[PDB]
Parts: sequence; structure tokens; C-alpha cells
Amino acid sequence: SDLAAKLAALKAAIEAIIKRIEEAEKNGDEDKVKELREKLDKLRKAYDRLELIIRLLEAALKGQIEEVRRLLEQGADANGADGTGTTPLHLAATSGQLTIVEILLRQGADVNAADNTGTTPLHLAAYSGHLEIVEVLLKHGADVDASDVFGYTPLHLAAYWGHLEIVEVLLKNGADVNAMDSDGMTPLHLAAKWGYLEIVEVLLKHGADVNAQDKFGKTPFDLAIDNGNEDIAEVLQKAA
Repeated sequence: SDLAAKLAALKAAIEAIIKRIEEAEKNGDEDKVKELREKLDKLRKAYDRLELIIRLLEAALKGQIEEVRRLLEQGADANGADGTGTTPLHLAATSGQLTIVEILLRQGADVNAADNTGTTPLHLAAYSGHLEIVEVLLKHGADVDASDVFGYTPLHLAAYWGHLEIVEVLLKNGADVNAMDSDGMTPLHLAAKWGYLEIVEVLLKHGADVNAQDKFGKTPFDLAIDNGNEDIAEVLQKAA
């Protein structure tokens, strides 16, 4: 998209300098030719590097394990990012490509790479329900409480999307059970809103603040009432 436009722009710059190199040797200007030939070489190397990153993103996303191995053997940058800061490890973590995750981390891929909105691979694996990827990222030093620009932690995302085992694994890795997003919402607020009873129970058992108030004065209890979650409203009134 923005990588395609950037690759087509290198294509264009390379063809333009070639025309200039030829006018110049043909005009007999030796020094301009050598200067332009040095630039040409840098542009070609930058074209090749970018074309490998485009292919590595696509291969990681589509779970093509051998194509990922090929591209890395050819020199593809394991840390290369698209124009939103998305890396191969982001795409692998989202689409559940465990072997590709492990292969990228062996190449020195940043396990904590933040895209332009502060989203890390661990956020995406938590969102997307990929438990074994959550585990492998944490084993390799993923920040359990990384905060995106909205203030969401992986635990917020696991609570929001109803992934119970991922909630358990994140709390076992020291996730702050009472982390607050930019609206003051806690994981318990999200689990109560979306009706995830089992997650509500796990959060309470790990010290979730039943009295926590978002930026609108709402407790979890309140969101359970507003959203018709009767059982959850019951457990929250009891704990209060």
C-alpha cells in the first residue's frame, strides 16, 4: 500500500538516474557519471531490501514457513516494518503462526516492537486468542503490561475478547489486574460489560478492584447492570 507506493517510487528514481548517467558519459562528464553510479547502487540495494520486507510481511501473515526461511536466508530484515510500524512478528502473532514466531525471534526480531499505535505482538496474540503464541512471546521477554496509545494492556484485550486461559497466563506473568485504559476502564470493567463470567471470577480472585470507577463514574457492577449481565451483577454486589 505505502510500501507498494514506496517501491514504485524507487523503481522511478532508478530509471531516472540511469537516463542521467547515460546523458553524462555521452556528454563526457566523468565525475557526474561516477557520482550518479554510486547513487544508483544505493537505490538498487534499497529497492532489493524493501522488496524482501514486502515479501516477508506477506509470507509471515500467510503462514508460509519455508518462504519465511527462504526470505531470511536471502537477507530480509526480520525487524522491517510497514508504514504503520507493523512487523512480520505482529502479523505471525495475529494469524497464529507459531513456527514463524519462533523463527523470527531466533533472527533477533524485537519481541516488544510497537507499531505506530503502541500495539505489540503480545497485544495481537492476546486479542486473536493465540495462547501458545502468548506463552512463547512472554518466554522471550514480551513486556506483559505494554500499553498501547489508548492505554490497553494485553490483559485488557484478553478480557475484552473473552480469552480466559490468556487472562490466566497474563496474570501468572505479573499483569496488573487493575490497569486502567485512557477512559479509566480496568479488565474487570471490560469482562463485566461483555458478560465473561469465568473471567470476572478469575480477575476478582487475583485482586481486581470491585469499586474501581471509570472516567464516567461507572463501576464494573454498573456496566453489568447496563449490559444485562445478571449473574456478573450478582457476583460483583456480593464481593463489593
